[PDB]
Amino acid sequence: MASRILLNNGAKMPILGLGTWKSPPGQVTEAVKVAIDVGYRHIDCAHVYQNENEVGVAIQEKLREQVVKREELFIVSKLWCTYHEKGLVKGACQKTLSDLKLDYLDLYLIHWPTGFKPGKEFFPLDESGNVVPSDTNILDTWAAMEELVDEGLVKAIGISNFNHLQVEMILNKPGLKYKPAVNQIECHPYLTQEKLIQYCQSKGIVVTAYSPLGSPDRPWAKPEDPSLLEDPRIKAIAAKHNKTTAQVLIRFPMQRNLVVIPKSVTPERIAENFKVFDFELSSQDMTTLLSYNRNWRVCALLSCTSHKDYPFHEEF
Ligand SMILES: NC(=O)c1ccc[n+]([C@@H]2O[C@H](COP(=O)([O-])OP(=O)(O)OC[C@H]3O[C@@H](n4cnc5c(N)ncnc54)[C@H](OP(=O)(O)O)[C@@H]3O)[C@@H](O)[C@H]2O)c1
Ligand SMILES: Cc1c(S(=O)(=O)c2ccc(=O)[nH]n2)oc2ccc(Cl)cc12
Repeated sequence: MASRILLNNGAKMPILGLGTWKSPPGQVTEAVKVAIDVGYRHIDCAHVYQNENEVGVAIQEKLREQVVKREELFIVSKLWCTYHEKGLVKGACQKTLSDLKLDYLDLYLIHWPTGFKPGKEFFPLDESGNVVPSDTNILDTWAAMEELVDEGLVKAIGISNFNHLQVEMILNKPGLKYKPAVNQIECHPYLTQEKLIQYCQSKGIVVTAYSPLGSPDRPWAKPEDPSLLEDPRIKAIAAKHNKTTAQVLIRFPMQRNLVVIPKSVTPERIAENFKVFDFELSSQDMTTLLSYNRNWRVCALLSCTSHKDYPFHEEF
């Protein structure tokens, strides 16, 4: 299958990228260098992951060594919730660009639809633990994102963790200048997202699946939790195809015309996870994997459930 998908901005996006959430700063530079050496051309980043400087060291070294050209990379980062105010969006982007040592991003996403009070804290809290919101709304944040396209800092803009009513809000924005190119959302056999995906795709918005392996290193994992990598039913599909379970979990979203961004800092697993272009899941396999849906989310957060734009009350 083709390795890139066409976006509504006219550019092509690698359907496999390397995730970097939780990648330790002392390990992520080698992880990204390895990833580039074994074929990855898309890296998924965010300011809030607190490791963009070290990701950028790897990107810069591989451009300097002429392993890849900048035009061949697809680098993505995200606007954190404490920077949704108009006046803060450019600087937040510029900080990410400086850390990543780039002069443009291929894609910049609103990380979450929820804006928070600006300041040093990523999750500003009131005395009872609720996140303190920003009154800026998401349409004004979108316009500020549009300005970054028109200033040359980013080639595409998009959104992340937006539910279909919030996607619709952007699409219906008065005076909309650029549609979102991507909506990046959690997606795996336990959270198959058929409704949201169909909606986005119907509107020409490409979807990126995050936590495709079920984020087994998520800080809040509990023992009683489902585990994709250990699901005997997924293992059996992998064994049938002579691939690992992870390879199946990565190939699954690819065949739904999604982009997917598995994370690893383990060199052998970085390589393993890229070796997913040499086999196909049958339709039956795909429908079987879709059948494991249980609306189970890695990424949900109680401190933000009262925010007016919290995305996961809505059915989708
Ligand atoms: N937009 C957002 O709100 C959002 C939210 C969550 C995630 N994301 C993005 O999506 C990326 C992926 O999601 P994620 O980090 O939550 O989790 P994930 O990719 O589902 O899982 C990563 C975990 O799987 C392990 N792993 C990787 N390859 C493996 C393999 N072949 N076999 C067995 N274990 C393997 C990794 O271990 P090692 O690293 O130790 O090898 C790590 O513990 C993130 O890193 C981030 O870039 C975006
Ligand atoms: C969950 C959750 C998080 S997170 O789990 O810290 C996260 C993980 C990874 C990542 O990339 N981004 N955030 O931050 C949020 C901010 C707003 C809302 Cl409404 C929900 C959340």
